[PDB]
Amino acid sequence: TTKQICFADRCFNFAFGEHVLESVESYIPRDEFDQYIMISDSGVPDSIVHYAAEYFGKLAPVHILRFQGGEEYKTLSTVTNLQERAIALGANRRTAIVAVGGGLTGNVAGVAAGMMFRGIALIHVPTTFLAASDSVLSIKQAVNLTSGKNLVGFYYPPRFVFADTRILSESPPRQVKAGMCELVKNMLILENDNKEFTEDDLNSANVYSPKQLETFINFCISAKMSVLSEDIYEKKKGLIFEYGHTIGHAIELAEQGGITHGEAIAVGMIYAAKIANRMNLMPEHDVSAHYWLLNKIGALQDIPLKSDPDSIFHYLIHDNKRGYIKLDEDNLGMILLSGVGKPAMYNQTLLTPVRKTLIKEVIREGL
Amino acid sequence: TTKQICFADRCFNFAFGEHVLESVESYIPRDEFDQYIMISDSGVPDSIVHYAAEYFGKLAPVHILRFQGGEEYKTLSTVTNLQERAIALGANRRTAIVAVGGGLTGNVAGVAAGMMFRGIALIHVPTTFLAASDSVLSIKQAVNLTSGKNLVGFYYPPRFVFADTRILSESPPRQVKAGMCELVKNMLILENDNKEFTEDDLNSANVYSPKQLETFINFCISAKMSVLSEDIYEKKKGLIFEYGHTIGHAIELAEQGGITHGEAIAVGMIYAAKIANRMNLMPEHDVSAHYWLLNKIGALQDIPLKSDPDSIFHYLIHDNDEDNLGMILLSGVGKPAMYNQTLLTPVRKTLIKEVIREGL
Ligand SMILES: NC(=O)c1ccc[n+]([C@@H]2O[C@H](COP(=O)([O-])OP(=O)(O)OC[C@H]3O[C@@H](n4cnc5c(N)ncnc54)[C@@H](O)[C@@H]3O)[C@@H](O)[C@H]2O)c1
Ligand SMILES: NC(=O)c1ccc[n+]([C@@H]2O[C@H](COP(=O)([O-])OP(=O)(O)OC[C@H]3O[C@@H](n4cnc5c(N)ncnc54)[C@H](O)[C@@H]3O)[C@@H](O)[C@H]2O)c1
Ligand SMILES: O=P(O)(O)OC[C@H]1C[C@@H](O)[C@H](O)[C@@H](O)[C@@H]1O
Ligand SMILES: C=C1C[C@@H](O)[C@H](O)[C@@H](O)[C@@H]1O
Ligand SMILES: O=S([O-])[O-]
Ligand SMILES: O=S([O-])[O-]
Ligand SMILES: [Co+2]
Ligand SMILES: [Co+2]
Repeated sequence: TTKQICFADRCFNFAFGEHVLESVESYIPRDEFDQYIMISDSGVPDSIVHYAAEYFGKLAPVHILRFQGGEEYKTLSTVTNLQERAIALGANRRTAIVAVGGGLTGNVAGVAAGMMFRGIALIHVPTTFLAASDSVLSIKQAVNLTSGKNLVGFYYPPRFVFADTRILSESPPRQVKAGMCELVKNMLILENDNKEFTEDDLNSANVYSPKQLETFINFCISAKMSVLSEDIYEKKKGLIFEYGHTIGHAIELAEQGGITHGEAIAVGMIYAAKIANRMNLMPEHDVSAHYWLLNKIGALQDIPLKSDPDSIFHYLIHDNKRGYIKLDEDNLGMILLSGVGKPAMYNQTLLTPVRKTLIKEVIREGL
Repeated sequence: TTKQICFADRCFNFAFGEHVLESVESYIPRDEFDQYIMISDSGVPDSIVHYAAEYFGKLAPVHILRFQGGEEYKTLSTVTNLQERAIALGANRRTAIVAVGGGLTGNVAGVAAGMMFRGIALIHVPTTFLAASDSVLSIKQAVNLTSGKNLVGFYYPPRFVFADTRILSESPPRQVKAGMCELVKNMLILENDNKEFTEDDLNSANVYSPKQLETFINFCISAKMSVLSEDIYEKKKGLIFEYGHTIGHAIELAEQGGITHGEAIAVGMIYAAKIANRMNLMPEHDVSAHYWLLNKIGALQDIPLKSDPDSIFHYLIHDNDEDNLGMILLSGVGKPAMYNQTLLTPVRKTLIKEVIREGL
């Protein structure tokens, strides 16, 4: 399957299916690019990297560039070293950067590619379900400073995306689960019949076929791009993709790598639902709909939540990776819903002011 | 004097005149920014930096960040250090970065600003005539890699530009000359029968009044923006502003700091003219016209072609088919030579080499 993705007038083909890469030659013009610089963080399996390199190798010479994985090395310094090594390989304006990995590699490679010669071709090969169904459906690129996550970056589209659903289907279930959390976020925030699966197709093991993941990817493409095609910077209606993220991101920091992003977000959406209900915005049945879908993917079942309430609050009021978290002394802005499919508006924005009372309460009581 | 500059849909006011910073409260609202991080490389006279801090302070807290100047330190690593320090000072989405310096400070602060929170306000206070009349009239931002110049960057527009013509009138004459070379380049590449100055107004000592510099800046705004307003990435008709730069960049490298960028460009334009002549595009008179105008500004005076042709040609072939290199050429003054729907004309490497050998 091939979908045409467009962020305003910046379009790319997102091909996804089994052995898409062995069909790369059908998607990229024979002499589009004179060289492939393949970029992959050190945690990506070598078998995926070497496999991708052999197929890109049918079009033009490929070089493989690894770098040290982990959020500690997701920095402009890692980017510079990759750009230097690329130039030392003879990279030029006709080179494409092929990012082979999850979202960490996507971001690092996207910052590299968006700056080299003021911007060269970026091709995504997402190897995690979260990268394939969420993070490559965003043109934000960012890396970390010592004082914060994703503090430096910009907006930069790819030229191509290839998601191999056989690779995704063999990925770790805890990682599939993480991207399934964001998929269930998409189900709760936006009205849909434009999905070719039901809640019956969700399972709590997070083990899916290549074809089921293909169908999930298609739904995420439709869902996200229905909003981001027009809101490319994710500053308006695109705030909706931050449902569950306000508290979720703080919990994610507090747990210091103990929980996945998707798990933190799943918990963050449960909190948002309870808050919207405690504010009279959302009926109880809609809150129960959050628990019902999240349990279907086994989201809340695991979840080694080890941090204290005060540490979660600390991370929340000291956070800068989104603008306008703390409105005034008493209130944080949150993306809340009046119901499944129904974002709550406040003053022509998706940020509803929420009293710190309710936030501390839901955090302390947990699940 | 204020001109609205528009890169497509991204506009800013460019204010320029004497003691222009004294009137800052007339351009930027009070509410607008919570804070000003004023960045300047170590080579910028401290008096200018403190002077600018003083007037921005009338609006909001200003913190000054200095960084080691020079092309060797114009890197992403300097940018990161500047960003981290700005974060340590409480920089946020409502902070403006104020770049006080020449094109080097502009580019370093430009990249810094373009990346923080994925883009905060950039404010230029250009203190060299080159920056005021050329580099601030481009949304190109870039820094260096080990392997070469300006290899990493992006396009990012500023929110305001303030050029104090008094400061510029007192900058070193060799620095003024460098920006006058790009002005001459504008004269040579665009047709304009309605300039507010003539060739008689150009001098070789490169000493001008504040008002004369304001007139040159205005000329440069009209000239570049007549093309760049539409061609924002400088990839189409905006390639014209690279006239003299193909051999220029390489001369500038070969000389190792010994000549300015305008001087290198000046020489690169003469070689481009000779080239277009040997290729039957340019009459001999237009070639002399290049020499004539550049000698008006003393462009060829402090020039040491301390270099052999071979050093120049090597940097040229290492600069990012096999017998040709593309050049912007002209058929005559004000007359860009088109080739196959583009401003890039293939030129034989062996021809380039022989013109360089022959010299001025
Ligand atoms: N990347 C681009 O598209 C682009 C375009 C134009 C310029 N630039 C960069 O700018 C540099 C050249 O620009 P420039 O001529 O403005 O010089 P510059 O910024 O390199 O300045 C040269 C020297 O002037 C000092 N200086 C600044 N203001 C002064 C003043 N008022 N009086 C005395 N000294 C002063 C220093 O900062 C410095 O030691 C190059 O590195 C060039 O790449 C880049
Ligand atoms: N661009 C955006 O809008 C955007 C969106 C969401 C997330 N992100 C970024 O993505 C990162 C998280 O992304 P992620 O969840 O994809 O994980 P990740 O990139 O952090 O990868 C997680 C781990 O899985 C490895 N890995 C990758 N593919 C694998 C596979 N098939 N099998 C086994 N291991 C594999 C990695 O090397 C790694 O150690 C963060 O840096 C985040 O901010 C960016
Ligand atoms: O950083 P680059 O791509 O080398 O571009 C710089 C040029 C950009 C252009 O707008 C200006 O007219 C030129 O003098 C200037 O040298
Ligand atoms: C920050 C983002 C960008 C947005 O596009 C995604 O849905 C989110 O899940 C992701 O965390
Ligand atoms: O976490 S959210 O729903 O603002
Ligand atoms: O130097 S230019 O004329 O390509
Ligand atoms: Co998320
Ligand atoms: Co120039």
